[PDB]
Amino acid sequence: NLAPLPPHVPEHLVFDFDMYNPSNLSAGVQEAWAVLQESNVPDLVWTRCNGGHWIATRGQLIREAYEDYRHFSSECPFIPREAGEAYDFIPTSMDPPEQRQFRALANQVVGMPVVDKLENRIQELACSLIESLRPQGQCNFTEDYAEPFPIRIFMLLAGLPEEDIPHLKYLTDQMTRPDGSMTFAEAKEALYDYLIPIIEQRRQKPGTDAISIVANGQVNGRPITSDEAKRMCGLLLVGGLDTVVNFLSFSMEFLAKSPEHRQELIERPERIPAACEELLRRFSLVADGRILTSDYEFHGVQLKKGDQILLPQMLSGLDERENACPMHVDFSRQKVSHTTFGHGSHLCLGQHLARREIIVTLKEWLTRIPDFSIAPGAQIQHKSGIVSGVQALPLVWDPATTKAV
Ligand code: HEM
Ligand SMILES: CC1(C)[C@H]2CC[C@]1(C)CC2
Repeated sequence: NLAPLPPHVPEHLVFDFDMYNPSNLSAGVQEAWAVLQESNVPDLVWTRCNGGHWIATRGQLIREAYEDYRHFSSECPFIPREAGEAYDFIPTSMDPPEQRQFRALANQVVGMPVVDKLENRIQELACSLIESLRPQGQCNFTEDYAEPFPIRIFMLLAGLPEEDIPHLKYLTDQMTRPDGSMTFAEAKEALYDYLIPIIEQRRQKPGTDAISIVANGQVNGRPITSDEAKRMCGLLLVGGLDTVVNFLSFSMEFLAKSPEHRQELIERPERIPAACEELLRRFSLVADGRILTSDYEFHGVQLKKGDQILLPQMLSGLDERENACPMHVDFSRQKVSHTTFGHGSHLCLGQHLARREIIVTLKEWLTRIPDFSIAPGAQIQHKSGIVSGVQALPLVWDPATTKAV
């Protein structure tokens, strides 16, 4: 379903990319998207899918657009429009200077100092899940570790019941990798139905959890409204549940296929941080956009007020102008260039959390299970969307090569 080309779109800039179902998904999600960076694709293209929208293809342009909130607004950050429209998360659907107060608050909940406080638990949980798997010689990494790990840590941070995981996870999924089962607004309303009562309760009888801290916060000298808290937490949930989960699967899928990369980390552990960055560049997985507030000529292309443009954070670090041999993993690149956690005023607040979770997993898994691979005759399927994913990751290993710690 291709929408008729708008009058202002030069036909030579058309390139029908479907962000939800790119062409050679078989090859991998990042490979599927990287087709946008082949020599035959202009820097800025218009696609007819998903109702019609611009896509910037190069790191240079993604960053500029992200810096420029005057022209590129976060008011409608998701494609298709109805989703971007229904989208009312904070601080994500806001521009500076308004955005800045809400951010300062979310920072209170997820920033560095929270991570540092939670460090021991993160380690405790990782060690426990891993040790628990070790003797089996086989898992479903996606259901077995990648979901539980990040998700339990969040449920802990938020002070919410683990029991709610399945329901929540479904709703969060519908948002980033729409199934067709429920529309964005519906999905938004259900999560919101979840949260409302919860917020009500923590406004009355505050705890020490993230939700209590948000429900009772100050923004611009005055108190946050019930709607504002619902809208902040809503975001906290989607980042909590859906980002780290997918990243780990990509990373582990790669590790499973590359013995020499594993060994490298085993023997020269001082490289883990460097490797974490490189993996963040290569298996980048978020693609959102902005809305043109007005008519604006950008790198010689005329954008019309109201036009949406996808600025794939995934793409920057995959761009050959930014990283020589992009599709190659090299733990010792001089410079790892990416915008995995975004760029501009919306830079990921949960970055410190994400990094800490990634580093622990690598260190801890490799410690106990140094040698592993993908299950014979398993065909790994990636999924595309706002947040890209892995459907399932069947791993196998020989117990006898594992190390109890
Ligand atoms: C692999 C991990 C993650 C990746 C790749 C990631 C990616 C991103 C991206 C690309 C943005 C900017 C979106 C925009 O500019 O439209 C963002 C913002 C955000 N993320 Fe992260 N995210 C990750 C983990 C997390 C975690 C663990 C949390 C906390 C629960 C979270 C919470 C946030 C918040 C609150 C914002 C918005 C900040 C603002 O608008 O000022 N993210 N993230
Ligand atoms: C990954 C994201 C793009 C960041 C802002 C919206 C989202 C879908 C959750 C956290």
